[PDB]
Amino acid sequence: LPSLDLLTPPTFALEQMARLVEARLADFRIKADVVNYSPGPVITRFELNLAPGVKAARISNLSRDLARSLSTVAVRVVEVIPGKPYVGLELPNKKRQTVYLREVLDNAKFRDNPSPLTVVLGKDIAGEPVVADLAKMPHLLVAGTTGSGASVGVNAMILSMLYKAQPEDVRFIMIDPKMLELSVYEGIPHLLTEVVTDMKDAANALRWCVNEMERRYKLMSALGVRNLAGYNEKIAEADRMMRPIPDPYWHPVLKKEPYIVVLVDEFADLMMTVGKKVEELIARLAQKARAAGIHLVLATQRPSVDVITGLIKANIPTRIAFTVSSKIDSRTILDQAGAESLLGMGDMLYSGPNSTLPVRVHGAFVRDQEVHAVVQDWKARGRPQYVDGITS
Repeated sequence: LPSLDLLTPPTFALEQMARLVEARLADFRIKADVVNYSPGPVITRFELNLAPGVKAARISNLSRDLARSLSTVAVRVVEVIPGKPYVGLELPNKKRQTVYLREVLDNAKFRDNPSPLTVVLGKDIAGEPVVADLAKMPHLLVAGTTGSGASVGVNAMILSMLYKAQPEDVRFIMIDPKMLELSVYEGIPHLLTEVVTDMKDAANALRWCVNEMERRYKLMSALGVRNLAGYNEKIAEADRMMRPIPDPYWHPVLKKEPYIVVLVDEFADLMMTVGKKVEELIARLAQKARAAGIHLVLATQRPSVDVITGLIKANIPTRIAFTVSSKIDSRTILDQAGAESLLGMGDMLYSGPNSTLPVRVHGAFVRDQEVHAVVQDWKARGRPQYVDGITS
């Protein structure tokens, strides 16, 4: 419902660089040809043809030096270019382009998608808009260093939803233990409860979810339904026929249930003080919340084996890595290097559950002010109908 006008509107140098890359590469016992290259908004991917035997892991363990052999902040070595037998070398463009939220929001890919948890990621290395469905993730983990784009990235996601879902479609439980990052959304009618600030309430909020999931699963059985979607259609049906479905377990009639998106900003604070208990709850939720319409988003900027633990990783299939400071950090996030080779400012590596190959995406950009604009627009439509007990 809010308007898009609340958001701002959107070969020689190459071959020379291709020739220097081939020169710096041959500068070692690495013979390779730059058979091709494709330029995008932020980087340019050079396709190298390694000589017989030359492992693609040989360049990867030399990205730092190589990036230094030329004048670029960093260089990313993609071991496998989908569809081609060549190795990829991503270099930053001299003139970078901003990827505007609005440009992706105004695309068919976002417009056509029926899911209310559709989110804009950004654009792929070739300039194509990338959208994703939180419902299909079905839970996500966002991580990076401080100003690499995680926060802006999360805002892009929520705004995505605020540009397609009515509260009846999606409700949020926002956990911001420390500071006020998510506090900017206070008042949004979508909020199920006030932004959670006490670390103990957080645990309670999660426990609520766990029960809300069993409740929804009970109902789904009574109607012989598999998804939350199938349940709502049964309910829509009952509505069209003015044949209200009375609660089979109990005046009182069943109603449409919204998707609940649980957002935890810097769940590191949640771990470094209530870790064990939280992990316990996250794991249970992440295992069966999908069909029940409950989805987790865990954001952090302190990617450590203490935060992104084994269990956490084992329960959150989809992960997003914004620029990190080291390979270790990246591996903790993606169980694979690469994110320490991004160019900051929204540059990211998406890693879904249905593939081992990560995908580079330049995150959409949203002004802190546009967030306020969008939030003000939503609060004018009315205040949130809080649900009691979530925090108690």
